[PDB]
Amino acid sequence: SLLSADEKITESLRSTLSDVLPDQLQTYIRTVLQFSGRPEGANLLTGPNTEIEFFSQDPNKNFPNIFAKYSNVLTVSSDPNFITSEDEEVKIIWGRHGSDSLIGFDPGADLVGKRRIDIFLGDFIDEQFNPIPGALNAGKSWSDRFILGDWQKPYYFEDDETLGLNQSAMILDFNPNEDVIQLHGDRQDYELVNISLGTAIFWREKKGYDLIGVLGGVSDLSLKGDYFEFKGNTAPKTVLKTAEHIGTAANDYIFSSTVDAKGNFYVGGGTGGSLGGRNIGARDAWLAKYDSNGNQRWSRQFGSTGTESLWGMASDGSNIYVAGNTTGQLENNTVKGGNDAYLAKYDSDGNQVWIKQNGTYTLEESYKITVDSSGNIYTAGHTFGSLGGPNQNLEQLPSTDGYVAKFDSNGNQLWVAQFGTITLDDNWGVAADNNGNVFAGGNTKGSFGAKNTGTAGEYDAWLVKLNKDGQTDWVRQFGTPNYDFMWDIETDSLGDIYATGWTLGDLGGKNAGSYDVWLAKYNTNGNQLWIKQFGTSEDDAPFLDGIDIDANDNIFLTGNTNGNLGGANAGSYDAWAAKFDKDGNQLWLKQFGTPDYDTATTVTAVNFGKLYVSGITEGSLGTTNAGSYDSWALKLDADNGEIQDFNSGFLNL
Ligand SMILES: [Ca+2]
Ligand SMILES: [Ca+2]
Ligand SMILES: [Ca+2]
Ligand SMILES: [Ca+2]
Ligand SMILES: [Ca+2]
Ligand SMILES: [Ca+2]
Ligand SMILES: [Ca+2]
Ligand SMILES: [Ca+2]
Ligand SMILES: [Ca+2]
Ligand SMILES: [Ca+2]
Ligand SMILES: [Ca+2]
Ligand SMILES: [Ca+2]
Ligand SMILES: [Cl-]
Ligand SMILES: [Mg+2]
Ligand SMILES: [Mg+2]
Ligand SMILES: [Mg+2]
Repeated sequence: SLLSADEKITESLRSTLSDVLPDQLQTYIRTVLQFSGRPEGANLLTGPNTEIEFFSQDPNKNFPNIFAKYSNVLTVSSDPNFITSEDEEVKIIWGRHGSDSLIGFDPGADLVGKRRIDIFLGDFIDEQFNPIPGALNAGKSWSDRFILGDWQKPYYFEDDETLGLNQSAMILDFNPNEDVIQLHGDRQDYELVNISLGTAIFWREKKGYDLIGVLGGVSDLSLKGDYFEFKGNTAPKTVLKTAEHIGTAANDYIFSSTVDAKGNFYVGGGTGGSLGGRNIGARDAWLAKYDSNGNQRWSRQFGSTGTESLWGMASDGSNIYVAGNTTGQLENNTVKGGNDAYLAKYDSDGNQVWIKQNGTYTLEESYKITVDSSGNIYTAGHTFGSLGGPNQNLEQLPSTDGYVAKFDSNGNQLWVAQFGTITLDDNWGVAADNNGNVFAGGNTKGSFGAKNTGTAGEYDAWLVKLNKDGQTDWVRQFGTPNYDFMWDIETDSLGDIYATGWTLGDLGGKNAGSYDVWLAKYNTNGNQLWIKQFGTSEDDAPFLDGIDIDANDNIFLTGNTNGNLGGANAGSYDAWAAKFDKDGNQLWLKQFGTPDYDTATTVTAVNFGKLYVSGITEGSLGTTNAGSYDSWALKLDADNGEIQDFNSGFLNL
């Protein structure tokens, strides 16, 4: 019975949120909500006001650690929630800028009897809480999609004789004029109820009710509004049966790929399921090997009871080096505090050779890896601590510096370099040349290699060249007064460095609309050679492992678009890929996907062989979707981007 729903919902949410969230974080979040135009959630956090320990060296009090533990804070890009993991009862999922596809509940995880509240902020952008008059993006917002169910099941659904208050979403900034709430089934499956907090969305069990989500600060909605998207009960019809499909009932992601000297193709990423092995807990890292004819040779899965992913992989020709982050303690390792980075080595037969976990007392992220021609390995990432040297911002607001770490083939650390500004510097790229140097790239809110022309700390792209000993040879910075965002970098055979990303401004040319793609080239002496910019009127961007360069110095880019970039858009975002020559001429541009959300995440070219583009989807790409996100790999003709079947006349003279 919906009688006294208002009181029961408030008491249940308040009880769970105030039990789970540390008082430090409750204090911080109350201040955020009060500063914004959506204060409804603040009364649900009843812990005492507590000093926020922004710079504590105790990993249990360090506030970046605490905030990261209970949050998925995404990027300025239009993001899928590429970091979601079932490792806490309560999560704050924060999209920031861009048209974000926000999910927090894994329908394939065993969550029976578990308290689960996901607090969603679709935008709540930096400009709102760092108010600077005239900031280019002040007052801007985007269409965010809040995923509260899909074709398979409603999310947060306990299906018992209670009101189902133990699991629920709580969306705090839903704007019915722009955002979308995605739901399982059809409108007859739901009843909306006006409550003090706003709106309660109940699933009708036809004998009872179950709370799916609360919408703070919005009332008098209609289930007939176009801001609700209903997904039915049947899996999407399959397209692109030429693709290799990888998926479980849980969220499965390919985030990276590589090839070895024999032409075997590797992919890897994170999974909430049992993909390469039995799930250890929450998200695990995984990888898999295919021969050049498309037959899978093996799959492996590793990690901890906490959360980890493979974010990057690279080969020395035979072995497969993999890098990422963990919230736990990996095998034969010790935790440094909070989240750490790791590097691991797999041999060609799938044997895990070693794992090296490292970091500081506070938050590390690591998304990138490269292997040089001598077989040494470099990882890159960012840290709130003092990993390669003192953080630029020590205790007097905490922020990241970039780092690069160099290892030998046995995992011995040869050096670690750390660099940046007093404010945010994130790494999104690492690449060795053939002469002992290594490049790194990423984003900064500051003036690292140049004066930032943004008036409100908007991101610029940066590049650093390090020598064989980890000393900087130069720092470069480029951008517009708006946000410019780098995703990946790579070198060519001459040692020149290329970077790819997106921009909201006019970086290489006039912006066609929304996000556009760019490709920039610098020479080894730090001279900017050119920047190409291209796109549609809609949202176009590379994503994650967005560039690769083959032995002919052809450049390949990949990412997502919700426009008609390479062809007619199939629906939502699609994947795209493109090929360039070393002088920036675009050789071809292709687009592919399903009617549902798709994005490429990685591209690897085989020298004189096939091109592989891989990624993730909410649709049925390759075969029927098994649950939430599945992943895919496409084998392309590198000369024209045409898709080949993934699985594949002699004269005696
Ligand atoms: Ca975003
Ligand atoms: Ca957003
Ligand atoms: Ca929004
Ligand atoms: Ca529920
Ligand atoms: Ca795990
Ligand atoms: Ca750490
Ligand atoms: Ca910094
Ligand atoms: Ca900029
Ligand atoms: Ca565009
Ligand atoms: Ca790459
Ligand atoms: Ca699509
Ligand atoms: Ca799946
Ligand atoms: Cl970001
Ligand atoms: Mg019920
Ligand atoms: Mg098969
Ligand atoms: Mg390569």
